[PDB]
Amino acid sequence: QDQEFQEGFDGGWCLSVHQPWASLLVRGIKRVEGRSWYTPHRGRLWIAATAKKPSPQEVSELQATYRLLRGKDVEFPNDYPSGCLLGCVDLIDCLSQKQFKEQFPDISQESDSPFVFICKNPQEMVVKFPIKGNPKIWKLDSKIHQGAKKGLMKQNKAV
Repeated sequence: QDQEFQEGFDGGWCLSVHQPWASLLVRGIKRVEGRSWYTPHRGRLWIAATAKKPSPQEVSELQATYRLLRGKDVEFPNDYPSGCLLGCVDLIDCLSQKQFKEQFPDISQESDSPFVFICKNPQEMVVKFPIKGNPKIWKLDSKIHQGAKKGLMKQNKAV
């Protein structure tokens, strides 16, 4: 077998996430994503922002929460664009609450969900591609994926 080997390939898979959480994921400010379902997916996972347009107050209050969770001096993006492919993370593991609490006791407070997607290596594209989303973890159009792999990434500052 070769589990680590197969997961190292980028299969062009995507998760749709509402703003403001979507941009927080590709910036590394949000480092776990909770869901009520279990995924066997491991490795590269592209992040698309849905069509939702959060209000300025919603963004402001979520920023205040992530400052409390991550540190008072954490910096945030000026824009949380809707309806586009933002970048990617690497999905390291999909943990139950029990596993998340014992493996990550200092940060388990960051997700209360039945399953917790452990995200590493956040990358944000400079050019973001308009895209329609789908449920769960879904397959990017091949041409979109090809463009995303070629696309210039920002060197974001560490959180």
